[PDB]
Amino acid sequence: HHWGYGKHNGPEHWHKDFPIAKGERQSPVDIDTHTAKYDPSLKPLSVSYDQATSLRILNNGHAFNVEFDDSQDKAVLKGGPLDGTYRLIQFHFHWGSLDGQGSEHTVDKKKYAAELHLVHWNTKYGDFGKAVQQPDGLAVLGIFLKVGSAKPGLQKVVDVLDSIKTKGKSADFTNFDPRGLLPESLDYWTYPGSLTTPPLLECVTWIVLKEPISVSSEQVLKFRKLNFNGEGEPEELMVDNWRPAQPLKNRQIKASFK
Ligand SMILES: NS(=O)(=O)NCC1=CS(=O)(=O)c2ccccc21
Ligand SMILES: [Zn+2]
Repeated sequence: HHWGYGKHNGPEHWHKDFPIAKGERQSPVDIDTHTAKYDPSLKPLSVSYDQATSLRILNNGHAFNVEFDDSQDKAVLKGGPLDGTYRLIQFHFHWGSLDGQGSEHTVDKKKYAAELHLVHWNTKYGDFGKAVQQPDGLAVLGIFLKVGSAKPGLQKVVDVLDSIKTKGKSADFTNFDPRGLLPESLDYWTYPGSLTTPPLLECVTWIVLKEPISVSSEQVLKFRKLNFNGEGEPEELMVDNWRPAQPLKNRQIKASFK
């Protein structure tokens, strides 16, 4: 009876095995654009992905992860609200069964069709496992996806999904350049939060880009053909693998733009 996104093991049930689900800085949250405040102390955000080395892609029964070699500073995020260097370890998406839902963060309650999470860990902690024991151990760069024109840089990902249809399957996935998933502007909102899937650890500095990327209906439709179940099991389409917005509580969301 492991956590998932169904009626019986979904978001409303997570608190039983992971009490921190009702914690003080859970994610995602709704971003009230009018209440967010421009912060002049934010340094410019630096996304340096030119040396990124992707390794493989895996369906873990919740989403699919594109994993990177994080044994050296090859793809890093720095600046903005961060102190130090954060190394890219993997990226994944959360999407819906329909275009009107799918994102985890919302903007003035508006839901996008999907959301990309590029996960990074603070290099001062030595590794991912150690970073998730720290309040500033992780930085996740979130990018909204809306349905419109196709995103060329996402097609390589789309085309390999047929090979990892079910839970547990993985495939070689080298030379994928994450720069192809970035919108033009780096304007963003930032707030302290958590992982949005169990263990829901509160170690994340969230950086959510204001500008969404556009993906085609055909690209998102292929995400929805994936399976939550393992091979040879009854088919449960992988859709709506998003956690709804959580209480903001004692937090202020800062904007990098006026
Ligand atoms: N939506 S989210 O971004 O909070 N989730 C990310 C996540 C959760 S994890 O601890 O399974 C893990 C292991 C390795 C790399 C990333 C992750
Ligand atoms: Zn995520």
